[PDB]
Amino acid sequence: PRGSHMLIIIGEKINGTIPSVKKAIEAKDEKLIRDLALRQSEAGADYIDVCASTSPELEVETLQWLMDIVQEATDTPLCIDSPNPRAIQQVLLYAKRPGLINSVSLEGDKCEVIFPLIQGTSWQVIALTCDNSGIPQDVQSRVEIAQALVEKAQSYDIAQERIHIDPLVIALSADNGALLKFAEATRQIKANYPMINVTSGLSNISFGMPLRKVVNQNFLTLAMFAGMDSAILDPLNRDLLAALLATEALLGRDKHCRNFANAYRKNKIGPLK
Amino acid sequence: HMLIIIGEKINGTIPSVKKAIEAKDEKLIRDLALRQSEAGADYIDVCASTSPELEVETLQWLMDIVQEATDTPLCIDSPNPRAIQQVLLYAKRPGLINSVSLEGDKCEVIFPLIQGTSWQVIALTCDNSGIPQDVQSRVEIAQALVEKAQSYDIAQERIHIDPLVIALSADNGALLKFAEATRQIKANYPMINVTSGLSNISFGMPLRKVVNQNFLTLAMFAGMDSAILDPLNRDLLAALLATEALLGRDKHCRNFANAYRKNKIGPL
Repeated sequence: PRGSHMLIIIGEKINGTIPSVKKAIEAKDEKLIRDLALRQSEAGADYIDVCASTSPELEVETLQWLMDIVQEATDTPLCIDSPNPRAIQQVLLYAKRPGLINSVSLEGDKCEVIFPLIQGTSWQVIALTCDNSGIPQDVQSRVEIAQALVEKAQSYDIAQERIHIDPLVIALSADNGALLKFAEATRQIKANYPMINVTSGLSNISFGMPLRKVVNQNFLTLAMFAGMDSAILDPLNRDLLAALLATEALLGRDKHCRNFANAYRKNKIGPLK
Repeated sequence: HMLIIIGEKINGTIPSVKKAIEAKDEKLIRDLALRQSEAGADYIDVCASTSPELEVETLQWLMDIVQEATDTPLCIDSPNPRAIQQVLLYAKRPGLINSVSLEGDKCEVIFPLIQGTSWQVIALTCDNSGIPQDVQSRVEIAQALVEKAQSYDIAQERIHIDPLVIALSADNGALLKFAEATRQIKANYPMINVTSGLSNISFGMPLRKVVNQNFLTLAMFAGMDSAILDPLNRDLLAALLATEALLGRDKHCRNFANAYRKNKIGPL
């Protein structure tokens, strides 16, 4: 298919919601963070997500700390993850090179703050298909919100190719059509905007189910075949990485299956040696 | 509809099974039969894979032992239409035949036997020249099979067309071509079944089990209706059941939650 490319990976591990990362933040233990940055970059991450998950008054200093330790360790660009657009505004200048912003939506002033910040730069943006009413109730509302986001971005000269639209997959336990609806939203959005990226996290699909890792991995395989361009995930999860690379090969994107053969040769997938 | 599972383990190419048939170890065969049905098989494949002169007696033995253990119907697997003729009457109930194609006299022998019965048939998209070289030739051979079948009043519902997936390591469009053939076949014949084995996709690759499992997920999304597989592989069965839920076929994710409670999937 026109415009096929390897899945863009956003490495999720440097997030203060994870207890081990929360403690390293408290200590200014540069070592655990450096290491997460290195190992994710070595596993093929394209971006390193940084999320403070602290009290609001320590968020700006914590992001700045996480940013500095990541960038001392690796040139793989940052994904600045904050729910507070002001925090993103106050840390963007600490990045050595343009990356990804996680995220805007039509809620509040998210677009009004972040779009002028990245206008005229090569920063990219995740855009969630939700607004002041919360999570939309059907496919068509997601597609319409997508259109609204793209049009507001364009008013700041931000091209479709810089936007990763997240159409907000539902828990399969709450709606058995969750993936089917994800694929249909994806189809409509990419038809309207051929140069845009569609993105997702992998874990919301499996809430309320057992063996969540298994459900997440099959979601990833199917979402990829449905047209997903990027995802936020854990590239150090060796079974997930094996699924990801197997699917790439199966979708015809890994010439002679070399990438898969290698990751097997170098022991990055398969039984741990 | 839920993926139809043809349980592949009772096959004399597997050294423990070849041993069992030489020893007449009934217990091993009955165990494979029963556990495969418990794991959700809709059919139990039996394949002698002996010399041609012992094939008919070996199938008859396998069929007798399997049917002592389970009421799940048989899939009689032979490349010799005469062996299938000579054992069909040993089945207590109609099952599946694996397989016919346009080669030789496969259809001319097997279709009169199953005319007027409820036996189903696997039909491979190949002919006397061997494996087709493209998607269109597979699609045309499927149409030729359906027409031949219809001349014997065999409805589309009874047919499982196998469009013969090639190795991904030989052709990096293998899955994409399988999906396109499946799509066109199902478009032309919405009531037909599409079927495949899983192993051929992964020949020549490392971690074949991972490749095979991702193939199954993708193939299901493309419209595959049945597959010949090992339902005793707990990773593959978890993948299979997760994909059924993901494709909206498992009301309230019940079968998946059950299989995890009844410990058919997940950590032993």
